[PDB]
Amino acid sequence: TVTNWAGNITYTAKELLRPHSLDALRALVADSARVRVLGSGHSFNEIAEPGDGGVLLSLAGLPSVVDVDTAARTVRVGGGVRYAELARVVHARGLALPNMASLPHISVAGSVATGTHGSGVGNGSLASVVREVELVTADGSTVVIARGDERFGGAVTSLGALGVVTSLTLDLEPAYEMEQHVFTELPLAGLDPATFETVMAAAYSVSLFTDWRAPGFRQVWLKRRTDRPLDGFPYAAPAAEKMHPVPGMPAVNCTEQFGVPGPWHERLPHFRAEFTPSSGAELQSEYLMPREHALAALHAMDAIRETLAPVLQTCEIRTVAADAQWLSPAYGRDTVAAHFTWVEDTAAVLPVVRRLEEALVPFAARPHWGKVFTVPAGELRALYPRLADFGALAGALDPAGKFTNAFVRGVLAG
Ligand SMILES: *Cc1cc2c(cc1C)nc1c(=O)[nH]c(=O)nc-1n2C[C@H](O)[C@H](O)[C@H](O)COP(=O)(O)OP(=O)(O)OC[C@H]1O[C@@H](n2cnc3c(N)ncnc32)[C@H](O)[C@@H]1O
Ligand SMILES: OC[C@@H](O)[C@H](O)[C@@H](O)CO
Ligand SMILES: [Cl-]
Repeated sequence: TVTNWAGNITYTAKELLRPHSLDALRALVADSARVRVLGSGHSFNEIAEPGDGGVLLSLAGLPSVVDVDTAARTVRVGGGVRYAELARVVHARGLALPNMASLPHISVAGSVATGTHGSGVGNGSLASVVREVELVTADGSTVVIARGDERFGGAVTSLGALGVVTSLTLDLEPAYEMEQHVFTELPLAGLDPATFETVMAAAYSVSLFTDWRAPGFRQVWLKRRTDRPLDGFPYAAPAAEKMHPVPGMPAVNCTEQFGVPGPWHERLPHFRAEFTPSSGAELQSEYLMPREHALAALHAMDAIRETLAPVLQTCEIRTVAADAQWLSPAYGRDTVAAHFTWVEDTAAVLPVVRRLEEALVPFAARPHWGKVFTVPAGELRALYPRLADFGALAGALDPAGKFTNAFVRGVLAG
């Protein structure tokens, strides 16, 4: 029996395949009628489900390649490699990524497939650093698509619906140091658009957290580059203690605070690489909207906070720079993201998700493809200007829909 990380999704397991060579992988794909790839299982819905008849394919049995070209400042990484390993290797060569997700133990291919991002107003999504993807397509042939190709905008954030991504090449920068400064009790009252932008721009990456109980925000996390200036932060009080994003959880699990300098890859995530949970008692949703709607969205959430709070562990507010990828929730517009880590109870949570989606409809809110959402397919298709172009690319590379399951079919058709 195969489950996702949160344990709310159990897959229909005809067979799980774990090839040990590319030769074996190509033959298995060509010989199978329906395939979905399983990454690290950090999605919260049926996106990785093959359905009956279909095969679930993992890259865990392949050599986990991490090939840093220091001259070119690039790294070539296998489809199943996770960020924690990637980051350690690139750091040891004196290089770095521009951003990371909250927890590093997640597959690179699976991360970019759904629109994974961190925070920072000038920082693009995790997909934005990819310069090339290598795909094993439905007939077992390899197709390489790189920045500049007409098809590239559909090739990185692809919901795994084009084929098996066996390697990706990423752009790198020189290694840098960071400090993390946490603050408590930022009011929502009197926050204007200018002060909101000032707060979110106050360091390289900034997150707000709240429990939607007492008015305002519980915490502000500033992740600052030591090679950039830090101005006084008058808007909230400095934390007296080490904090966890989720009130009442162990702060030992989190990356170092109190402004202590350390390497990028030990400061961008919220959770220490030593923290290796094999499952989590949580559900997640996130909605990504035009940045200009930030204050209006925050006030809509505040007005229904009594509905949100009872089923909420924590809510995180972030920013993302406009993305070139057609299916990125951050496609074509500078973005504000509102993330919800819920309690595990699906029956209690879904009615609240529906209400939240009702409150965010005037703000063109796109849900994160890897998280829980109930936005109807027709509505969903309308939120993505280039969704049609992705549909044509899938039909071209996979005309029999080998890599389409119920989730992808519903999205495209559906
Ligand atoms: C669990 C979790 C999730 C998470 C997070 C922290 C935790 C503990 N922090 C996030 C953050 O800070 N920002 C963000 O935007 N998202 C964050 N998430 C979500 C997570 O990154 C995503 O849901 C991500 O897609 C999970 O990837 P993973 O690889 O674990 O998931 P999967 O269900 O098995 O696969 C997801 C999709 O990708 C396709 N896939 C995977 N590998 C391939 C390859 N090699 N080739 C083609 N497609 C691939 C799957 O088929 C599926 O569609
Ligand atoms: O996108 C997921 C979020 O970043 C969570 O990890 C919160 O930080 C805490 O639940
Ligand atoms: Cl307030």
